[PDB]
Amino acid sequence: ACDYTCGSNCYSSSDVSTAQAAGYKLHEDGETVGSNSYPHKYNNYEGFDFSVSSPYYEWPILSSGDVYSGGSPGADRVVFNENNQLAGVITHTGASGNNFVECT
Ligand SMILES: Nc1nc2c(ncn2[C@@H]2O[C@H](CO)[C@@H](OP(=O)(O)O)[C@H]2O)c(=O)[nH]1
Ligand SMILES: Nc1nc2c(ncn2[C@@H]2O[C@H](CO)[C@@H](O)[C@H]2O)c(=O)[nH]1
Ligand SMILES: [Ca+2]
Repeated sequence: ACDYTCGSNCYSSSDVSTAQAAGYKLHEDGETVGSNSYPHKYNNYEGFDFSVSSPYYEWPILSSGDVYSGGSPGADRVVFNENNQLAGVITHTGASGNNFVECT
């Protein structure tokens, strides 16, 4: 079973942990990857009911299981805060335009 289902993409907790760890190390180093400069702040315009505090950062999680290294980030993302706490997993799939919905 998938711990997070983003559209048709299935992710286990281990996939999330791995993506979050990569995103958080770049955040700590003040580095970014990709033309959209990830990880970057996630404003929570959608108003998700995250149980950890802000600020939040978004980092792509890939269905190939590879860690994001530039290029297309796809639709899914892990959202972590300053304390490296996971906020949630969200995706643009099933959301209009560039909005997000949560992974279930
Ligand atoms: N919808 C949405 N995008 C946000 C917010 N915080 C930052 N952004 C960024 O705004 C850009 C336009 O939505 C997104 O790029 P993305 O296409 O690469 O995810 C995303 O990174 C947010 O809270 N909601
Ligand atoms: N795959 C995919 N990408 C999306 C979607 N909505 C926006 N995108 C953006 O389109 C580009 C290619 O995935 C990236 O910037 C994505 O963030 C979506 O629904 N599916
Ligand atoms: Ca996997």
